Amino acid sequence: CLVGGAHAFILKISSFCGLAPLRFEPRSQEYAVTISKGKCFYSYILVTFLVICTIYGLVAEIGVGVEKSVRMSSRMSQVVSACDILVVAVTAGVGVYGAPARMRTMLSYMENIVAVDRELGRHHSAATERKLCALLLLILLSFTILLVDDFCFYAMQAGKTGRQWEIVTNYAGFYFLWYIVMVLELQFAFTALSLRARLKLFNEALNVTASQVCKLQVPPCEAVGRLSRMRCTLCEVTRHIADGYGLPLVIILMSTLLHLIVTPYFLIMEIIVSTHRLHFLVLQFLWCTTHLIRMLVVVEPCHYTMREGKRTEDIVCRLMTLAPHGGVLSSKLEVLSRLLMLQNISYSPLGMCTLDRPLIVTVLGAVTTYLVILIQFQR
Amino acid sequence: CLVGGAHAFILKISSFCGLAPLRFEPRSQEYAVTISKGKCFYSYILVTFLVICTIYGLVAEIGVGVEKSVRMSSRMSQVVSACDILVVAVTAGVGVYGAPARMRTMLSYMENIVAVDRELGRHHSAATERKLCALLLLILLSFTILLVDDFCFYAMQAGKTGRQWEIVTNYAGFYFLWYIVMVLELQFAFTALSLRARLKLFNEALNVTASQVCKLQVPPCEAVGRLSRMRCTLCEVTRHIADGYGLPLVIILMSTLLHLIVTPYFLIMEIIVSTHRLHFLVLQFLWCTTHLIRMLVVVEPCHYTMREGKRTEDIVCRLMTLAPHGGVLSSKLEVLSRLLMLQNISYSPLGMCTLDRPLIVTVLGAVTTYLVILIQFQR
Amino acid sequence: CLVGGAHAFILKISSFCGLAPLRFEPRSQEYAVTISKGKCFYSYILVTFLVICTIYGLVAEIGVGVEKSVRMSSRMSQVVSACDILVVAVTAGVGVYGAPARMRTMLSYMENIVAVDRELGRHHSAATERKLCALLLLILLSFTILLVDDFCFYAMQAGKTGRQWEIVTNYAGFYFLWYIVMVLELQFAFTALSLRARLKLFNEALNVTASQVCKLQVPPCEAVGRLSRMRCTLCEVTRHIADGYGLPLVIILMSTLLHLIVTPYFLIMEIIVSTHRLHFLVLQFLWCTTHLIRMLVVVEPCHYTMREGKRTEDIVCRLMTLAPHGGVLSSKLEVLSRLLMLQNISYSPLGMCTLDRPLIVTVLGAVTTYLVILIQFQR
Amino acid sequence: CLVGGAHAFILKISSFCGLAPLRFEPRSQEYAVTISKGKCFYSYILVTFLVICTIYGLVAEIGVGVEKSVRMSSRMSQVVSACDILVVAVTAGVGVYGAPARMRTMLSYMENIVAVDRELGRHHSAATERKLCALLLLILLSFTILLVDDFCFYAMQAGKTGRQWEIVTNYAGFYFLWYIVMVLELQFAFTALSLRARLKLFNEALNVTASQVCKLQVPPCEAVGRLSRMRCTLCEVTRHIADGYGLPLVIILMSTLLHLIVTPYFLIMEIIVSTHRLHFLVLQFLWCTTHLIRMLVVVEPCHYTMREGKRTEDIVCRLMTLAPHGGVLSSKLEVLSRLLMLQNISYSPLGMCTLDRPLIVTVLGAVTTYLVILIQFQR
Repeated sequence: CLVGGAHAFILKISSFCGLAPLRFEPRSQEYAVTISKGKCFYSYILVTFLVICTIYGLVAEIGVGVEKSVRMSSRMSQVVSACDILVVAVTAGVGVYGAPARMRTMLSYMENIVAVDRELGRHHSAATERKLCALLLLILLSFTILLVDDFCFYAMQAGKTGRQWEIVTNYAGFYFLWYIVMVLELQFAFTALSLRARLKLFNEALNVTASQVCKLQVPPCEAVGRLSRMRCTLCEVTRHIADGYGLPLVIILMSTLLHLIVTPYFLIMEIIVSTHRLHFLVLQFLWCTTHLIRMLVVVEPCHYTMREGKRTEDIVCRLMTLAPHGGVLSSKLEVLSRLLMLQNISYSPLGMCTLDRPLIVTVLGAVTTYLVILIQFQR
Repeated sequence: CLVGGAHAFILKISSFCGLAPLRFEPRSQEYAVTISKGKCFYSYILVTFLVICTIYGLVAEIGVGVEKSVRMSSRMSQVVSACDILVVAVTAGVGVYGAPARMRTMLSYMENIVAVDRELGRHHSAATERKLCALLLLILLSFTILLVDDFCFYAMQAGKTGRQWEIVTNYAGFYFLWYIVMVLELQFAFTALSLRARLKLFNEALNVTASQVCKLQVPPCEAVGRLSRMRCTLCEVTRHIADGYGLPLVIILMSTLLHLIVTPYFLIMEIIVSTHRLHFLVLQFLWCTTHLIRMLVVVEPCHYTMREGKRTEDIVCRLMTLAPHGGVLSSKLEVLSRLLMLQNISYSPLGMCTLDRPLIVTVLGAVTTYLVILIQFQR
Repeated sequence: CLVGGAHAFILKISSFCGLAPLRFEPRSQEYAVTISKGKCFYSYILVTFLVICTIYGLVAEIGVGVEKSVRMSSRMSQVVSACDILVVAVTAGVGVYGAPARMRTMLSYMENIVAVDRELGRHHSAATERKLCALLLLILLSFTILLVDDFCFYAMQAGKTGRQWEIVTNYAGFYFLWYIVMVLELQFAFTALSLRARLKLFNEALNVTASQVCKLQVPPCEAVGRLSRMRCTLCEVTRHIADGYGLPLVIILMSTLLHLIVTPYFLIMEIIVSTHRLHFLVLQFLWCTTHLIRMLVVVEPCHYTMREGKRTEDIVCRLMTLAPHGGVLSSKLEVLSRLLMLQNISYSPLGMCTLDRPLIVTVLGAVTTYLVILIQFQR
Repeated sequence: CLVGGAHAFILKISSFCGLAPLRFEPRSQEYAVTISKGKCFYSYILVTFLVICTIYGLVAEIGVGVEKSVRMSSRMSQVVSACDILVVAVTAGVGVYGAPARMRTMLSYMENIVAVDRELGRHHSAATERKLCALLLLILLSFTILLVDDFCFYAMQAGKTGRQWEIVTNYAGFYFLWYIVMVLELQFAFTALSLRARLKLFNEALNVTASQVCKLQVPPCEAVGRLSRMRCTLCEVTRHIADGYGLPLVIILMSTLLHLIVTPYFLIMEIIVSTHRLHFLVLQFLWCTTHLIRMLVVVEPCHYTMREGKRTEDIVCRLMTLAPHGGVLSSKLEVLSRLLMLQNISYSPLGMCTLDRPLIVTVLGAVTTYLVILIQFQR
């Protein structure tokens, strides 16, 4: 297949991250894309090594006494730190170990999306992807800064206790697994949002049909037809993406619920003791901010897609009300008016949950319960 | 745009409340309405000042010892009082700081609503708004009385402890923020309910089409068409209002859940100690009544709108069953019978929750859990 | 209006119960029915008196010491007994004080139901009501027996402690309020289930249209039309009943959730002490059975109505698949196939909850939480 | 009726398990099937005997002191062991005591399924059932191994304490009831999944209609009709199966929620004491795995059926978009496009819950609450 503009860049990031084993060749505005068996094998080696190192680190930190373990001063702290580490190793594992199938899925649907773009204004439509890439890359940079600053803070806790080398080798795996699960989450928030921008362009191309019939190189008598076919393809591609991501997309939500449990637990315990550990207190608040912003980066592209859905259901009904009775346009709008009832576009990871924003009301409805219930066992 | 009747009065209230930066000019039954940049800047100054004063008050009350702090006798009381104050400052802030965009939204949809009223019986239709205004203003008067009586009670607690000036300056901000969030909530319960009354008038204008065809200046062959167009416009306007309010409409619900947690906590603790503080006990019960009545003033206009929805789905199906087969009326009723399946009228703030009355079953399903869980940490 | 068969008997029960202020005159198989202002005033007097007596009883039992109060041995026992009494006084009050409007609703919809029965097999269709009455009356008899046996047990606790007269006058009101709320709940479970039996008869009258067209005094070309009109009327009547009952129908569910909290609390505390109070232990288990069976008598007629709904959606689609293309029957089946998408028949009290059986999964999902949370405060 | 291929084998298992009282006669690839009154009476005797023996065992283990009761060392352990046993006796009872009606249901729907298969590729379609049987039998073998290993472990606990005969006779009933409820659950996961495979074959037979019209012994003008009739029959059969299983299908889910409460309770208590009981610790973890895998064997065939549903709604809309306007194929696709809106295929046991995979999010949302709440009462 062919990738045009910044989608090539976000995939290049996922490739060096081992989340997209793609080999590609340059073009004047594009890259031709292929799977490499070697890059798959490299990615499996890399993440298997980093998962082994992360588990070996967790085992070492469980073995070292609570006296020396600068964030694991008690059994309960060991339990919550194990929760912090382990589900991120789960998300990293189940994410990358599916990566070849996810890229088979992308190499399937992207040909259809290119065929759709060939009618829906592909000309300069890449500027939308350029803007979305420029916006989204800044999130990964911000997280990289925060992760490094976290490791530097714990490295200072190690240095002030004389244990730098061991606390380094115990966590350098875990931090890189965090970075990998961030790259997976951003890659989802890119693909599902470029598809949303294409839906927006389709929707405006339909909207101007309303003015064309009230008063675009073919009459609405044909244009509504060909747009309804594109409105089929731009559903099938959404169900492709929702399936190819559905497993890590739900695992990362479960891991983020667990982190929104574990991080406030630390914040509260570390302000029940004397607040003198100011750097820790701030770093944990910035982590709580990241553990919310990541969830908002998961759910926002879905809500902004389903709003394009609802606005298409609006503008079709406007057009259907203006269109003259019984003429061919009326029948083709009938076709579209049923299509919008059958092919409802919506992400749902493994079908396990409706990924619209009510998911945040549900997840916070769990977080606020479980945080308090868990704290109650500390005292 | 133009505002006729008491909608001008409720907007005038919101204007002096700094929730609607509208400049308007009088007419024999109406006002012409415009945004003023000066009234925007004034509103931003006013609410920024009152939020600064409210935070400065909360900081002062946290600084003053629990001995002298007549409702903050312990750390837990300080925590729950901070919850009481702060989310009301959040609602006031996020409410007013969006006000110019909300009035841009109103100045958009109200022209379409005036165009709809030009066909749906705008003649004397203002009496519905007059009645709704007369009913709703009494709620704001009642709340103003309750708020003043609360401040007078705490001022008496201050006077009997010799601390009147400090307890005054610590809370005069907070009370005015409460008043502002009440004005925002009432303004929603006006706009979303005037739109409901217009839906009712549309629905009756359709209902009498059933008698007209069984036996309104044009045949049903045209009237059902033009009504179906109005039935599009009276959906688009609902999605405009639901979006322009959606953010403060959900923040105020979250704040009201938090108050239905905090206020019963006070009531229970202040009846676990000796009930001699009769004025406090009554005032807190009246606050619990207000914290329920406000939520009912949020949800009731939605439920009474969706009941007009359901009754329109009923009466259309009556009309469709009587209408003769294959004649033009049958096709136009087909159009309407699909429109009612696509353009389902319903509020949903930011889409985050279905604002129908099942929301109260959900929110009380949370309140009764969290109140008990929180009390359990006191003892 | 006119009431035929056992519906007259169940209304006669509700009339002597003061839940249906109907004056009626006999016919050879029917009664003519009217509202009496005198029977309304009598019912308001009766329930106002019994609510005053029940509150006066609760006040007396709160005044008498826990030593003598044979089921109120502690403050917590007083709190849960107050919960037991008070929401039943709420249900009795809000039930009966709406009774005239509920009978206005019945005197409205029953004329339409008689008009429907005039086509859908009203001839001997009363035998369904006869069977349903015979079944449902046995539930009220069983509850009357259980209530009397409860009062006799507590009267024996009073006699063995020498306090019979006071414990009698403290509870004789409460028991009669329980009986009134049982009569209200049964009356709902009669009306909503006779309407279900009429839906079943309609559905079979449609089903045999499938054989008539595959091979009922008019061709399917007309019969499906007239049945679709009846299928409108048998929705409008359901929305009438669901609204006229919706308030006490939801209050009684909330009261039954509260009783499924309070009664197991007694059962557990009274088996944490020595089980020697065998009669009490059995009587409380029989009460827990009644507090489940009442909820099942509320929800079952709804689930058995919506199953007739779903089976009508099935059999219409069978008929639509056999019917020949383009002939008039195809258009009339199109009409019906949309009607089944718009006029979905379902009860919902005040819209506050979907009264289908998932309600029991939701309510038990609350009961099992709140029972344990409440017990945790006892020790 | 007639059963072809491995469905005969899974029914033969259920017959020796007393869950399917079928008498059958062999054919070259099939068996003719009948109910036997004798096999019904035998099954009622067998399960009544084993329920009596299981209750007698539970009573004996409650009678024997906590000193000797190798998994019932305290009252709380007796309570949770009673929960472990009793709801499995409930599931076994309510399962088998309905078995004749369930086989009446099967002997009804299987004739229609054979009639459908006569058009949808029944030729070699049995290989799908062969594969599904080969896969599913391995689950019952695995569970049999685990159950035997559990009984052998407890028999060793008995032998090392000299009490082998009594601990044998106290549990040999319970284990066989576990095996019976496993056979019931697998039988559901066979029937509901063979029906899914038939839906898949139907769906592909429709899909190739898209290529046939773009370019199967009759034109799409007929084929889409006859397929839409089969698409009715393959809904009616699903509602038959969902009803005939709905009661034990929901009871077994409730029992599995209760086991996911009770088993982690043991695991946690038996790791709060010293872990030396390694065999117990492993066996309880393998039980927790089984208590998850059983629930996944319940829900997975539903989710994989509703995905065939959604993919049929997709491919119909593809076909409807290609089909030429106004020709007969367009009307027959209109028929199908409404049928997919009315006859939505989905299991729901007793309607009490949507059995799609969101059920696992709901049930784990309960499990994680109730496990912690219950543990909190231990200490």
